[PDB]
Amino acid sequence: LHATTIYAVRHNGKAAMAGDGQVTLGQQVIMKQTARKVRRLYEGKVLAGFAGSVADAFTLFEKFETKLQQFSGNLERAAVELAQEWRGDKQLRQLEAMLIVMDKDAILVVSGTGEVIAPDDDLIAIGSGGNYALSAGRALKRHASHLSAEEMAYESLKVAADICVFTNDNIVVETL
Amino acid sequence: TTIYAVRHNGKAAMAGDGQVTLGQQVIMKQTARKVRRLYEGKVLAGFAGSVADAFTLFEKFETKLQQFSGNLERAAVELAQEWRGDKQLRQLEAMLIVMDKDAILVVSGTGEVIAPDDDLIAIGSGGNYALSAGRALKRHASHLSAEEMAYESLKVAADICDNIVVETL
Amino acid sequence: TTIYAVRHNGKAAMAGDGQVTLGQQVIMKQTARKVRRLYEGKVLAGFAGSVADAFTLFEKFETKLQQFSGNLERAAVELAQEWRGDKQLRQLEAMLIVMDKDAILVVSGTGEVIAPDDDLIAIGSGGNYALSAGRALKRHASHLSAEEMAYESLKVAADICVFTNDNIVVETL
Repeated sequence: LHATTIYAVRHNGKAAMAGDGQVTLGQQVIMKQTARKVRRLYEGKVLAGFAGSVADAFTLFEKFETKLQQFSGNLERAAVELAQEWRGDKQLRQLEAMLIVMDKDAILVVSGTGEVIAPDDDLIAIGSGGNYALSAGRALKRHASHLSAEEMAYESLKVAADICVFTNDNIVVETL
Repeated sequence: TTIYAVRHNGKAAMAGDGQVTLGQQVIMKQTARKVRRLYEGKVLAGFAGSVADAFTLFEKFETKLQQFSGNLERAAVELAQEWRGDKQLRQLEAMLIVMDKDAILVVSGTGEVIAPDDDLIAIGSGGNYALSAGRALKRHASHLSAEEMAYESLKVAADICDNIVVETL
Repeated sequence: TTIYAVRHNGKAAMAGDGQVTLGQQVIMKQTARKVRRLYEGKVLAGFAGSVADAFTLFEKFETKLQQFSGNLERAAVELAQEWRGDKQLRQLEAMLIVMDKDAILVVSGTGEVIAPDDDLIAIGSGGNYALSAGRALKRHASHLSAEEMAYESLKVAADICVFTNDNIVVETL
């Protein structure tokens, strides 16, 4: 199962999170080409991304939004509380997929092992072509800083689309 | 077996290979295999796997529809959660189509809920062939009805991979 | 790649995608051309195999077309026996679709020359996807030309098959 590719980056006082739309089951059959797995939370102030199952993304998004309300949009505090509740859930603890959360000032990666990580260079990618978009993003962040955060999000996913068969160019960028 | 569903021009239809069954009315009725009406006849569901697992998933999805007041997406997500969490059901590779007057969704044991791009999906052995025929008809033969698209798509899939029953919602 | 040939209303067309992955899932070519016109644009040829072996088969079939001066059936038969005969081309299991004004033929390295049933034939991974869309268009959208049918049939296959892209080249007769 491949449920789209998501790339997040904070750059030049702005924040963007983009994703393609290809959903592929197995190794050969495409089921959707215009999916949108990027979800806005907390009155449009928080962008969250999960390239896993819809059943798991629904439980995690509902619990992260719940924790965001408890701590009044505190991204860091709500992420570490969701992480231990993630690890506490014995159905969600088996999940190897990671969860990206970000507001205006921070990007965080949340794991089922309870780990909360701020990624190096303020960018991270998930999904089938995530490691490809992550590589393009590190290059653009270091050698093409003239691009905006939104341009970096689209261009890195565009590179992943031209290389990965499980990633298309139906890219939608969400900006805070 | 193959199952095809499509929403087109305010009408919904789901088709599959046919059979003659006796129901509560004890009168011969030509139905579609592994295709059942649920939620007081307001939704149509189809499963490509076993007939026993089909009715197992049909009963679970109807209770979910009753829990969440007929919200197709909410009940589909909850069914996918209970699907991936069941011992015997999560091993199944066959997918389930759920469909009402407003949307079509495909639920899988992996925990996924997919809304097809153009209100059009097919499952089963010749599913991708009927999907290819349906996508061509949806774009170039939009004059056909939802029931006609269902019958014609399954006919093309049979010619490559006659007793076709189409259920109109 | 995925090649799709269609004869419709006295017109002939052949379409092919251009994605090349070389056995992995990494795309290194997106605009490959595996559908060429031979015999001064009188016949169309499509190879589903490698880009280099396609050039060898296109040239050999081009020569056989000259030596028989346009007889597709004889040129394809003599190509199949020369294909099966040569040491380095005999093991290629990818098929070659050749097509002139009147007929479609499928040449194989086994020495076999197949005359397909209907005027619709496809080869490659997403061949059955384009064939499914082709029979749908040929039955409910016959107003489309053979060129439009070839492109639209491959477009449907590109959106469903992972290893078939939408960079489609279409050649007509």
